[PDB]
Amino acid sequence: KTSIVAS
Repeated sequence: KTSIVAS
């Protein structure tokens, strides 16, 4: 699965 970026 794809990482979630920092927001």
